[PDB]
Amino acid sequence: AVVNTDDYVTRTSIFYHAGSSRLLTVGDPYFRVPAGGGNKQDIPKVSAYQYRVFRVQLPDPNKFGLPDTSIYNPETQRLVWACAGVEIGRGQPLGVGLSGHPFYNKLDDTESSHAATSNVSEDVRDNVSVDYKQTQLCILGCAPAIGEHWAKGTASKSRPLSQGDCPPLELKNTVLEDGDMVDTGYGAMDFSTLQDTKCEVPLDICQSICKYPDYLQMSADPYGDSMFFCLRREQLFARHFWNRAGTMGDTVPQSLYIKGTGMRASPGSCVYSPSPSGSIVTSDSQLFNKPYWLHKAQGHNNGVCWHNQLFVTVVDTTRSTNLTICASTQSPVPGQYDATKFKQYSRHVEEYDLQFIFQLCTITLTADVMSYIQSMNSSILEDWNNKDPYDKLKFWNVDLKEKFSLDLDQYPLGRKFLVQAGL
Amino acid sequence: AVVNTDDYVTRTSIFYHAGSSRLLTVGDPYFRVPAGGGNKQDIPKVSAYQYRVFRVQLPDPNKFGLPDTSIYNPETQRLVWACAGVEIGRGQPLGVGLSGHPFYNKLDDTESSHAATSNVSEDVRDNVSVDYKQTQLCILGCAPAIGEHWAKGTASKSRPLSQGDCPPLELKNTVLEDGDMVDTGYGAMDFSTLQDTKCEVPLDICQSICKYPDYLQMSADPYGDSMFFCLRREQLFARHFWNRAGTMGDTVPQSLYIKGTGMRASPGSCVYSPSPSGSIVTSDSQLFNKPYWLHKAQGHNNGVCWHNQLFVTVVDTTRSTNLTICASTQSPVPGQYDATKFKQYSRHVEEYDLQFIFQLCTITLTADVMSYIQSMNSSILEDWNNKDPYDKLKFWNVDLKEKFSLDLDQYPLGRKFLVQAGL
Amino acid sequence: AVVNTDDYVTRTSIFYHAGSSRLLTVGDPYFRVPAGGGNKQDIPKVSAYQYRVFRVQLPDPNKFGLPDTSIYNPETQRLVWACAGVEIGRGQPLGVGLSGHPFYNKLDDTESSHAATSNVSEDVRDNVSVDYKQTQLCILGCAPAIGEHWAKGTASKSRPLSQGDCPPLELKNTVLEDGDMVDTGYGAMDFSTLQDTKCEVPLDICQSICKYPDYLQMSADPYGDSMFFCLRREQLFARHFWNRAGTMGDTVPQSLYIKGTGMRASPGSCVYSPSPSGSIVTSDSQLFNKPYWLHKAQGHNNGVCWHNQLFVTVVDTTRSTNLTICASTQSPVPGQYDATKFKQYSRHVEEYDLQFIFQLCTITLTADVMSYIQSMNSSILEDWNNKDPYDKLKFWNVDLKEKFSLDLDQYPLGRKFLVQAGL
Amino acid sequence: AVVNTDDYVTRTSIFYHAGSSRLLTVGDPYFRVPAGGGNKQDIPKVSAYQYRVFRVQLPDPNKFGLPDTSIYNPETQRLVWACAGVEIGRGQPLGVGLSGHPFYNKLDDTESSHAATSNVSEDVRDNVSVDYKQTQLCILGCAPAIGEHWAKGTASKSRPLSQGDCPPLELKNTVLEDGDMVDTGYGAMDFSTLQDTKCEVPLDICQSICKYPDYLQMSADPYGDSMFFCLRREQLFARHFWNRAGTMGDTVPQSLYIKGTGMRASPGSCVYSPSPSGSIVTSDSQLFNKPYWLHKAQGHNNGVCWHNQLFVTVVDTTRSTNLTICASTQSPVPGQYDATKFKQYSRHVEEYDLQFIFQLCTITLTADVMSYIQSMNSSILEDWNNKDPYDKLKFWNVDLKEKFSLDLDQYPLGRKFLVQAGL
Repeated sequence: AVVNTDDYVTRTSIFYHAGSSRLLTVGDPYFRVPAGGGNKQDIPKVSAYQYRVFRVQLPDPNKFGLPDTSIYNPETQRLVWACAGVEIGRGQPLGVGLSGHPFYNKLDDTESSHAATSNVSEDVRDNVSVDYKQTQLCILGCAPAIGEHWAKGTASKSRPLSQGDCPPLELKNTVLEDGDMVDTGYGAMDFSTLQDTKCEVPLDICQSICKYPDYLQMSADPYGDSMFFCLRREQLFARHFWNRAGTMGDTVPQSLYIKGTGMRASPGSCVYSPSPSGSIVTSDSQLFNKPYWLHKAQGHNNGVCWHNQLFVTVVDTTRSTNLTICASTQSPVPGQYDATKFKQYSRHVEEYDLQFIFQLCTITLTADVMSYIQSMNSSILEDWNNKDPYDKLKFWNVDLKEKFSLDLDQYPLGRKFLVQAGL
Repeated sequence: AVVNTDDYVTRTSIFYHAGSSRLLTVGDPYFRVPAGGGNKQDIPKVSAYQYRVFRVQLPDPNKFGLPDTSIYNPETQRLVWACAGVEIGRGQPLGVGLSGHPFYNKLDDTESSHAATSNVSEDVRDNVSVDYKQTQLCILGCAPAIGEHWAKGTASKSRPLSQGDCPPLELKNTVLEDGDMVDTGYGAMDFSTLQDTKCEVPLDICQSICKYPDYLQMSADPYGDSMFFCLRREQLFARHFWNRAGTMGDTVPQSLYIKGTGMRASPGSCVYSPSPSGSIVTSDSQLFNKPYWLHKAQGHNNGVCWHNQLFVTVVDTTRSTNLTICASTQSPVPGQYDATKFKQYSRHVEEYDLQFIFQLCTITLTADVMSYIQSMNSSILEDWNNKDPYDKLKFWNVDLKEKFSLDLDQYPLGRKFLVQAGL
Repeated sequence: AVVNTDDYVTRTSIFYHAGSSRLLTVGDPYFRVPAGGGNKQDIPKVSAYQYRVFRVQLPDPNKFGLPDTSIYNPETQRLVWACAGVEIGRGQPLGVGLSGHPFYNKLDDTESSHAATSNVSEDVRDNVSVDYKQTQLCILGCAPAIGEHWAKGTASKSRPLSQGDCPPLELKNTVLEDGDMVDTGYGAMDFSTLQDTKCEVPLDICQSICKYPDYLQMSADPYGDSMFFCLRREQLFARHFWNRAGTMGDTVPQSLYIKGTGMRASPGSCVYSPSPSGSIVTSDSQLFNKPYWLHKAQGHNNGVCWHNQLFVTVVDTTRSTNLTICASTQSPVPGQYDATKFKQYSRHVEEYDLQFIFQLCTITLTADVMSYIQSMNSSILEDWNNKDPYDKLKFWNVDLKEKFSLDLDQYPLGRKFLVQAGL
Repeated sequence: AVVNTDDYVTRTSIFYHAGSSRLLTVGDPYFRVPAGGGNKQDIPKVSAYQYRVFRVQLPDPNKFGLPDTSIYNPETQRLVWACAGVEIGRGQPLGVGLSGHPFYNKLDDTESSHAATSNVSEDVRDNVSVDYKQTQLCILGCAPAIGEHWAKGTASKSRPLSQGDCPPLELKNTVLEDGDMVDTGYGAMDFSTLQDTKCEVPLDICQSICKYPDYLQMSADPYGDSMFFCLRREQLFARHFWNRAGTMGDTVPQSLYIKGTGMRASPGSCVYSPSPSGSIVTSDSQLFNKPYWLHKAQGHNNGVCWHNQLFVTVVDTTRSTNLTICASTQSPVPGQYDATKFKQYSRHVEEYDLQFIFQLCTITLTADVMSYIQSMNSSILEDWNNKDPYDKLKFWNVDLKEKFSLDLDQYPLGRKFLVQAGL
């Protein structure tokens, strides 16, 4: 049996505030631009449609200088940091931005085509763009969060798969790392392994894997270190309705229609998919830039930051305006306009700021307490006397060991916290 | 340690009302028209998409005639104005207006073009207009507010930049001055220096700089003189999707598609940008014409107007109707219509009215108090016994020195203030 | 010093109800049809986009017969009616209607034209219609309400203005009379004097003045007789984006673009203006048909109806369905359809009903009281012992001298008033 | 003086529940199909846009069997039924459905026609449809509700009207009977007499009369029997904008425009009308399927059902899906598709269910009581000891005489009724 941390973790009345300076990043919104071809050094893929996963490093409160080192007895107890308040701050202005593909596989308009449409002869790909579904989410935990997505199932050795037949889908769980993409409205899947074409969705996801947090799985998590705070708000609508070019894998039953003559004798493409679009983006339904205080978590772990770590996963597509930058080829910049004589670039910016209020806690080490903590996560006891299990995954590392302060009064979130408290 | 003003600044029970008469201004909404053409004396650029910054000049409460000069002792103390209520009034009726450019760089409609598109030949710029993002914001402080935008980063000496290459962006902090443009939906940047074409965005920001208030930075500001009241509401959505004409700066990765034959053998314009548009503008979500009382500021300055100044920054696009004015060339105005024979003009108007309720305040000057005010901002002690740090910036000056009154009962916000106070 | 009427006006516990029968009016919605050409007597211009100013004549309470004439002493006091309850009842069903111009000066669609466009040769005017911005407002006072609008400023003698040049605008206050146009979405101005074309806006405002209540000025009014109850709610959005034909007044600066060759060598029309449209009209946001009780007015006059007058200003575009009526030229009405053989008419209807609850009040005339009422409005004392200052202006006159009743229980608003009262 | 029924009618603690089984009806949505042409017996016109007026027949509480007939004294007093709760249940799923006309008189698109339009030659009428305005209303009383609508005013003898001229409109009051049409967006008028064309509006109101509840008249009604419970919710917007073909009746003033040359020398159609459309229909705004309890009526009659009758008026366009039914001409249904070989039909269904809770009441007959009931409606006293005054009008007759039950516990509305009562 797993137990509420309030049972073995005593809270003190000591609170510190801690905050990243100003995280910022800019890059190409669609893909990375390999280093120095034009100008030195790689241009990262910075998209508004990708998870930002910050791994916040807290100072180990045991090897740390307390206001008073007579809060506990270093002989029978240890110290943990407990999260009590957060505010993901967000930088640029609200905005919208498109994503597109030079050869999007769009047969024709099946929304209300004037009449029939083109021949399914051969390359009828068109250049299209689309504003993706709108999403905002934010998760906190002392272990990275989990997402799910569909992938191409492992080919059975008993029944092999002839090339061209449709593979079986399998749901995969995986850790959400900084930089993975979100569901933009074409589902959470592995586009790179499930669509051979490379042209069924916009360039920024075309060869990527769109994951969606596996809320179900993380709620069930027995310990709940995965998420102890969860905020989500998404919305979207079908803007346009389209056909997919190609031969039909699954043949349309004959019992569902009546044959015609000519090109109407046999059914056309029946694989539809609409372009998504989130509608209005408004500051009414802004989820961030407000402080939220977590008083009692959902899971058994009540915001206790084991290992003095804390993961912050964020998705915010409400600020996705893509800057268009164009320079000319000629130096003097001729009084005569010539398209060719200008180079067009696209860049996306992202600006966060993280703020927190952490509460000092004590853990009294006794027989069963240690045996429990033993079962739960042996490494916990180990650091209190190395190889980290997250050393393979990408995260945006934010070190806050040199950032804790005791006068909450001097910081925004801190003053906010002091109000909410009474004094 | 910075301290709350409520520690060293005593509040009296004296309240004054004060108010600009009626500020008004009219002009061309897209650019200024200089001295000459048929009109003597220059016509200003008056658009809704520009910050209005008012520098409100308050009377020096020391050199002032009190209703009783026995509220303080002019030997040990000094007087300061604290702000306690505001109402920014707005004048014309709600409405909407367009911004266009004669030669917008719009390649083609990548939302759902009927089919393929025109040739990347050479001059395909079209005349387009767009209703910008809708924004309302308002900020008060006793120091001008700060804004942020992207600019062309300084060219390194170690590694110069071949012409044509895309430059590095750099976020710049800058004071918001009356007249700067706001984010209209194509992001906050310096379009004059980042887009060589001069045809990427509407005439009115085409050669300008769109700043957005740096809310993050201002909150973090230690003294909190930049803003001690903040109100914002923006909203927008993507109306149309378009390509940008020109050669692509960053080349589209080969692994992101499959080649075709002919014009489909190489990828088209991959730099997308949608025309923005704030949707319905309704009185329901109006932010102004309502009195708001500031009881406890967010930062450590609690609405103390040091130097008997106060800056009111404001953006409000909810009333951007542009009047169309046309005069004929002939005097009798012939009964035969002929386009050429009429001259079309475009004008915009803007009407504000500021009202405040100020509370008289005392500072007892003590050793530490002065050494504190000293460290905070020496000039404050100076004026109690010149060159102003803001004489280089543009502001709309509103002088209120001859407008303070004691009978609040005589004025709208005044009577409203009395209610809220109970009596 | 101006004073709250509560200080010199005592309230009784006597309440009367009063209501117009059922005001009603039908007419052509775009312009007046000169008397008797086809059929005897003028057809008035009845539109939903014109203000309706009702001048309600209440009985003189002094020369009136009270339930008990011992409520006051006619030797030291006088009687005034205080408003305490209103219900502007609206008749027809909610609906929408268009307004257009046979020759709207709409160059071309700068929203997203397929491409380039027609030639600025000559008369390209097309027949367009449009649903105006949606507005609902209601103002009570004992004086007509004030409107603002932009007019052609007076031509200076020192600096005359060459024909063709753009005149200067001047904001003009005026009284709002029954029948003036409201802002329909093209701004509040005098189209007849500012647009020589007579084809910039739809027929019904084409040659008229659109005014907008000058809320700013009325709140500032010292006595507050202009409006002591105010309800507004407007909303609208840009449906289409257009050019204006004509030659450009202000020349587009060269630094705002790059010249091209051919038609692209010289910028086209840069005078844009969108067709407005109020979106959905729903009963959810209906302002009227609901009783509103004024408990404490905004200004100093707390709904005291001096002169036993009360002006009711109302704009309501939520009900603007224009009936289409067509009669044939032939009597038998042939079984063969022929356009020319039918005449098409357009008629708009308007149905009001005003209800009120009034409270009898007494003013004890003493020295100062009289000298005050004297300064305020000398004519107040004169009627208590002629030429009316409003006899030039047009109002919808509603006589209610024969309509006050004491048994509020017998009328809708009355009963409602009784409920709110407790009993 | 009229008096609140609560003064002369005493309420018992007896309650009954009563409910129509399940009203149902199907038919052609646009017009009735005369009897047995193809298959025996008329196919009614059942549309979602017509009023359903249920005339609920109650049992006579006097000639009834009571649970105890010593509730009153049959010699001095009588029994009446008072309504105390209602629920109008609605059957099918929510949905939207069109109405059109094979020859709609729509000249051309005046919203934003690409350029100049077709020739006003002859017959340019087009097959259009339209989703009507969305309305929901409901009214209860113990007399039929009253509706208003515009009609062709009676032609004066003094000034006869030459054929072709526009007649005068008159507002007519009339009993809303089951089957009359509601305002669908083209106003409340008698289209059959005011539009000679027979093609200015959809087939289903084209030759009919659209009525709109006269809520003003009904409130004012002294006794209040017409409506003692009222619920409405409507909404709509203008989808498209159109011209009307025909010769203009009223000629457009010359001072409202400037002549052009050719086809622009003379104004075209200036009679505009938009096609209505109720926007989204959702279950959030649903009016019905909820119980509403009437605790105190608006008028003087407080739910008393004189004559043991009760009229339910209802309009609900939220469920207007019209089923499309097609059968083939051939028996086997060949596997080659041929349009002509199938017959298309259109059928609309409507499913209601009426539930009430009635309260038994007593009237003690005294002198004034009778004389009052005598003045109010003599016939009330008559039945307590024939020709009904509503024998000419159409209603949907719901006989509940055999449906009253004492154990509210056993029926839905009854259980809800108990809850609201406490026990």
